[PDB]
Amino acid sequence: AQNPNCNIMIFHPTKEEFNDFDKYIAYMESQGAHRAGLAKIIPPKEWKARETYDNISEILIATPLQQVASGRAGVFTQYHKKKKAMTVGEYRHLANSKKYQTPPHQNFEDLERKYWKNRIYNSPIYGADISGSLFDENTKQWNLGHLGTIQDLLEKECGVVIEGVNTPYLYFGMWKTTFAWHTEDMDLYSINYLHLGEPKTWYVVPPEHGQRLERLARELFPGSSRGCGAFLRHKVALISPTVLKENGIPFNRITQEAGEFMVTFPYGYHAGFNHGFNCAEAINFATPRWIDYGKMASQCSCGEARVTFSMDAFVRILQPERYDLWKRGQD
Ligand SMILES: O=C(O)CNC(=O)C(=O)O
Ligand SMILES: [Mg+2]
Ligand code: NI
Ligand SMILES: [Zn+2]
Repeated sequence: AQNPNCNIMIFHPTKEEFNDFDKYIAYMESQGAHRAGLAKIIPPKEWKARETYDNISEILIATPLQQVASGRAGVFTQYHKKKKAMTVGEYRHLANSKKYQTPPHQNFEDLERKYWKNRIYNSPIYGADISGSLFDENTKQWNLGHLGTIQDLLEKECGVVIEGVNTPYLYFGMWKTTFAWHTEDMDLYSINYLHLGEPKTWYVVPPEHGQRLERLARELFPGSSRGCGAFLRHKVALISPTVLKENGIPFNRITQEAGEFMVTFPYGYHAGFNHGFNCAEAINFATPRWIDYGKMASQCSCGEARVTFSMDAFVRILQPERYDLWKRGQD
């Protein structure tokens, strides 16, 4: 069995290997990458996403989200308070202001320590989930707006034609902006490209151990767990590495820098934080190996998780027994 300790693997494809996206995902899996839940892909030196980032300031963040924490430093929830619209140029200035800028630090480890110590005492503002793309239309390799769609994959594998579309999303971050512990909708893959700016630190639980994280989460968030049998789908709970280690939960960590891709694998729980002003682009995708994970994915039916139009067909076709209850939660 490849990668039996479930370590995060890092890949350096050549320009030739960067042509066929599906083939390279399958290659990574042949080497055991999926066992970690997360892999890093460093593009060949010949590749670029676009020519420059000098002309992005007029992009609108229609609903910036202020991430307000409750709990203790290693075990907290966050809620998202909606703020007035602002442009990327206004948001970058805000990120760099004395109130929100990254503190002086020695290295990534020192900054990680400061994050876990101090996150709860601040409320950073995240420009998340903005439909759009920063890949040049002429970039033919690993262009996240030109991937094969999940609807087409389900059709190729299972024969059923379904409605829905699959497009990328932009994330504009600042120091302390946080992504809570989650797997993807329908336990899909995700791919994330850090276009510019400061790093993003990730934490991940191997898919084979995801239920250990869930059991801890039910212990640590007992009211939430009573409210919903899949409350991590709400994407609001944080647990620190120190707490994970105290409770024996298997995980790994890695820092992504500008110019790097990360791939999350089906049912790989992940969480993390941004180091300073940055911009990422991400999208969900599927492969043939995903289908069995989609069929078994948990679902939130309490009303909180509320998701895209395109998840309807996935539930309807892969999970017909669950469909009626899930759809009630949507309405
Ligand atoms: O970058 C973020 O805020 C969150 N991204 C992801 O969870 C992802 O790419 O799957
Ligand atoms: Mg612009
Ligand atoms: Ni994710
Ligand atoms: Zn729920």
